[PDB]
Amino acid sequence: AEIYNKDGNKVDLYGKAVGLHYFSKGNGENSYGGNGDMTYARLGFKGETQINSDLTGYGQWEYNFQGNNSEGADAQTGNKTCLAFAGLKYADVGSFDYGRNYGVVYDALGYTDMLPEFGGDTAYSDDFFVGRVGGVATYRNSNFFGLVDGLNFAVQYLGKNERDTARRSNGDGVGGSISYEYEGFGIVGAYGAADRTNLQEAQPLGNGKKAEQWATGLKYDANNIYLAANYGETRNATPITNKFTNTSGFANKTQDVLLVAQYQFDFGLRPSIAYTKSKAKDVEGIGDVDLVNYFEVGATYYFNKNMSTYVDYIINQIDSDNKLGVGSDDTVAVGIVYQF
Amino acid sequence: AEIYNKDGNKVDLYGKAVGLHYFSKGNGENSYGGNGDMTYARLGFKGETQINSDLTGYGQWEYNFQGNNSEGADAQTGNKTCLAFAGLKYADVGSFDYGRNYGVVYDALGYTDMLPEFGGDTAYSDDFFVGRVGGVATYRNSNFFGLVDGLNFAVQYLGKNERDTARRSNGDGVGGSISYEYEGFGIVGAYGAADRTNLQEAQPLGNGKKAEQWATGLKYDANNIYLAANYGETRNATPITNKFTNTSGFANKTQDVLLVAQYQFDFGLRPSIAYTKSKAKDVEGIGDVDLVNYFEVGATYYFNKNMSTYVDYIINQIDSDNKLGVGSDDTVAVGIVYQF
Amino acid sequence: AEIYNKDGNKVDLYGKAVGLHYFSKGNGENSYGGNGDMTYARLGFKGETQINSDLTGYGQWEYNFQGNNSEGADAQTGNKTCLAFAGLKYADVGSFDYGRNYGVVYDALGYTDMLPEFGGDTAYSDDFFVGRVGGVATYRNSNFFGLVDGLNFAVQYLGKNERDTARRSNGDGVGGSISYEYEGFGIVGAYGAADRTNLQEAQPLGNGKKAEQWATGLKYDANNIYLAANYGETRNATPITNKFTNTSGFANKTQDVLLVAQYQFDFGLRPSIAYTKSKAKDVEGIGDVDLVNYFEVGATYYFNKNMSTYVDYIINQIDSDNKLGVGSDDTVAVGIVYQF
Repeated sequence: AEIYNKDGNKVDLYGKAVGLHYFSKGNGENSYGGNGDMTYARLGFKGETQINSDLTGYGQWEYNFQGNNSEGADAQTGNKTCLAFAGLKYADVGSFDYGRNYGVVYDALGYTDMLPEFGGDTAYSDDFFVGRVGGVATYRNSNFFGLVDGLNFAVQYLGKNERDTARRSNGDGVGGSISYEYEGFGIVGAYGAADRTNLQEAQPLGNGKKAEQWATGLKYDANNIYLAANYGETRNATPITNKFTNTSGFANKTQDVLLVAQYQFDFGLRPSIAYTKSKAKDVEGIGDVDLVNYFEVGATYYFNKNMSTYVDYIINQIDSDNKLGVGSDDTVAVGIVYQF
Repeated sequence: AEIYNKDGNKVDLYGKAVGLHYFSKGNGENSYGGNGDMTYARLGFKGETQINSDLTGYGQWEYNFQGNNSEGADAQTGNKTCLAFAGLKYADVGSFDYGRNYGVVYDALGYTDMLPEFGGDTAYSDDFFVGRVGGVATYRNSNFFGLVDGLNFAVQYLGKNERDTARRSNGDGVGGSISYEYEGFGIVGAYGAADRTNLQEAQPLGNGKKAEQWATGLKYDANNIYLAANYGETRNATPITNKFTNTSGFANKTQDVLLVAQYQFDFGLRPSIAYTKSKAKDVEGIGDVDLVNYFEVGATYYFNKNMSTYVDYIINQIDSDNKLGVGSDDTVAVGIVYQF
Repeated sequence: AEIYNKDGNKVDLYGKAVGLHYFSKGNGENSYGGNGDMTYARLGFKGETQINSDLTGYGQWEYNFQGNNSEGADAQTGNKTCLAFAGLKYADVGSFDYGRNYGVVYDALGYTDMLPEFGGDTAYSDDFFVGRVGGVATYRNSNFFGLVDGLNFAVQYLGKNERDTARRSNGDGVGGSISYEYEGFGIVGAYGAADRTNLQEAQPLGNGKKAEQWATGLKYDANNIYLAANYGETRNATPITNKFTNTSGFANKTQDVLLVAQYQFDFGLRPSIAYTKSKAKDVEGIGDVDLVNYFEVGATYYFNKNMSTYVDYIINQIDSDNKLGVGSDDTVAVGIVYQF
């Protein structure tokens, strides 16, 4: 909600309180999304100041407060800063920002990350260019310097992040994306390559000294209709765990497909149908193994712009004999969202 | 403070900075409330949107930021989300909300939780239905569907919470409350029963497979006078620790009494007199043992609605030979509160 | 940004998102400030209510959210409450506040804590009276009860803080400061002494049962010019670590000097030149050893009151043969700040 706007500076303080619950049989250990209370809340700010006609500065921070922990020792479980960056936009020259933000490849995966509760399975966090990462400098150009309506691109420089964990670490890398949007249609290509750290390399699964990820996307967004499709692949970048051996590392190779179809009724009901499948290839020891594979049926109902509720149903296609131990049960999510 | 209100959506951003200090002799280990700096702050939001004349959506999140930790390793000690839920209210049909909220039995104990700094000893956190708990779905009806002025009730469904700790865990359960308020008078009955988890059962103290708690309350609230009284009992629900043996679990049985009397002077001074006593019965090994037993004398002075200060004095009646090791010394709290 | 102001209560919600990066050769282990992403954000509130013409209540809380952590286990690294206190100001009698706040000696060191990114090396946290500490009651008088324009003083009572760490602990103590400001000129004297805890005393480095710190400051602040100088000393108060032996404790004695010179161009560029040197004396085993020693060249450019960017360059004068293992390499910080 825009709580401030004077002297060319507008601050938008936003947040949401999400009562959420997952239903999966068993202890949800073998299900797709787990089971039980998953209530959480968000608080963030978006600032933007007009330094003059052509120049605009801006910043953004968003935090995630888990609402399903006790007031005991576990209170902070899952709490984190999702985004934190500052930047400048200049006329038709482009924008530049630095901090914790979205890797460029997500310019592609963003297409199908529209399910009510699940979806976007491939957009992992602290996983190079696919989701939110720390220390990224991103330059974005829109309408090709104002010369070509609808043609945008971006280049991104990822700074090395040597964390205590191979999963949350990365070496230096560069990525870019080019997208074009013409009247309801949108197409995108995104790609990035980076150095893997010593620790990532010391891992049991995955072999290389460079991590790659690229995805293409296609969408039709108009007339209350939303259809979107993504296809991407990766090399030594996707994190995987052998539940049997308790081994971990990265998939040597993966091929990922994501399809989504939705319709927004004028009365507020937005049904959703989706399909996701991500399969790993050449996993040292297993061979080919599915990591994600399901159908999604779900719906969201918007009471207005501040209140909504939804049910998300995952019809897990993963089979019980999956070699990595990936869960095979279904999961149903019911949620009620207040937001401002 | 209501920082936003447009298009039927009002957001109230609230908070407080509490400079606080406890005075108890010794290392406060044997005193009632401990000793030293207890400064803290709160930040939360309350949102409410009018979806139409009869239907209102709302949400709320409140966080506790300890102000007595260092900027070192201990910085987060005591930090937690107190509340986090979203819900809908419909005409005279009732309200429904889900998330981390107050168990129904607190509809009763709320009566005497009015002391300046202490009090409300029996309203424990993550302790079934008495205080704040996670994953509760609560339905509330007011004025009996609009047919009976002053007659309200609630039913609450507690979802199983299997935490790493027996103290912060719970199985499924249901609770309800009925209250009636007629001109300054208010009376309430609240009750809830739930399943105890494997871990709670694996504990040394307390024996059963079901946890119960019920409390009744009576109050006179008018003419600057506030008198309130609670009486409740519990079975295998109250957490207790043998300080000698370092054993823990739940009291097989407890009988709890709470009395409070206060007066609000027109100039801002609100003196307080209270009495609390909670005794455990059949504790495996000890027999009967008091857990809480004191008199309270204290006062609050309101400079206005945003600023206040108070002194809370606990005249601990617990004796030095208390079998569980419960402290016997007094404690004095002085605080200065700014809030918005 | 003042987001609220009605009925004599104004709330100022403020914050900033800082995209930040350090450049130092090697793994920054041997450099002055380290190396890599240092992005962070702040959120805080400042409230002030007019209880009547002479009496004002107020409160303040400020939090630090690191933006360079992952969403994994390390998410909370560096997160902390910087300030949290409430207080009252009365006519010309003075103000009083309690909570986590700035020790009195910082009334002096504040003079030279003006560098773009570094500087203020001696103003440590949870280190008695020099930086932010918990549980301090502070009385401040301005203009000597209104009788002497420009003559102010303060007295501060530090409550014992017995933490799990010798570095973040302290016993009781008192401190004061007197400053005088006449037309662009400002001079200050600050001093405080306190008890060291058992644990601080059980440390390998530093010998005494009392901690002292005093600093004087002098400044010329006018006509776009800012020159400031500090000199202070300490006994058993400055925390130091022998990187070789991995030993720790406090410097028996230190002499600290800080000089700063800056100029604010009308177009927004504020160049900075500074010099800092802190040397420890009588360190058990080493003798005399520099702890901090460098020149600083840096600049900040203000686009407006909400947006800025800067480069801070430390020309480390510490030499590679420094006995404690203090780093000798340079560090360069580049940052882009959005704030409201």
